[PDB]
Amino acid sequence: EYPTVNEIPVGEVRLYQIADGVWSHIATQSFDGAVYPSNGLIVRDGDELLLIDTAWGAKNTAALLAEIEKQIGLPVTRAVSTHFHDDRVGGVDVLRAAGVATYASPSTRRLAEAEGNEIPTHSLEGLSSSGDAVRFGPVELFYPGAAHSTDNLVVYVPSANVLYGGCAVHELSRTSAGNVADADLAEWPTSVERIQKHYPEAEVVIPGHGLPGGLDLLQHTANVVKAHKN
Ligand SMILES: [Zn+2]
Ligand SMILES: [Zn+2]
Repeated sequence: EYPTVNEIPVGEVRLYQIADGVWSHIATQSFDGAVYPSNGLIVRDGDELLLIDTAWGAKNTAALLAEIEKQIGLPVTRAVSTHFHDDRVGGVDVLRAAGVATYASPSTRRLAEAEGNEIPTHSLEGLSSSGDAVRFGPVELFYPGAAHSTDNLVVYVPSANVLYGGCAVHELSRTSAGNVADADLAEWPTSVERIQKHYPEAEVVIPGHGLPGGLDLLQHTANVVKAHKN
């Protein structure tokens, strides 16, 4: 019963319960001639909520805040964008206007600024080298190395063993390597194995786009990325 694009009308958001106090969020957007779904995370942070990633644009993001208040009813206080593309930072201006403090690595902030994308307000220290990990309330943030982008982060919720892979991780039904315009195809395989090694206890794995799975998504991602390289 995971929401798909055919079930989501233009500008609307669905929420999907992943575990106690962990939801994904799902919306759709026009991109490169097609309609794409994409995912984000919501994690209970004591009496508040922590948001991971926008819902891909200002409209979608506004709809996301309203859907949260309707379904959950605890305030969104902080948001983390896991890389610089619009499916992760587009809507940051709406979040800021809503009283949400926005965060990203310095590398993500640099790259977003240079692209003309929206720019999270605050810098996350402690993530600049591959294998670096920091706590951020109810989650761990991990920089596995360049892959889908050079700045890509992954997120682990240790209380639920949920691994959120963002666009560095592909869903099973994806056969290509996605948008590789800003990708490091050479390094991706190493970054993926670094994720496998750091999170062997993961039960749910959520890709940047499409259906959740388990640890198999990481091996699938490795395969798909190799297939592209010839
Ligand atoms: Zn991206
Ligand atoms: Zn993406």
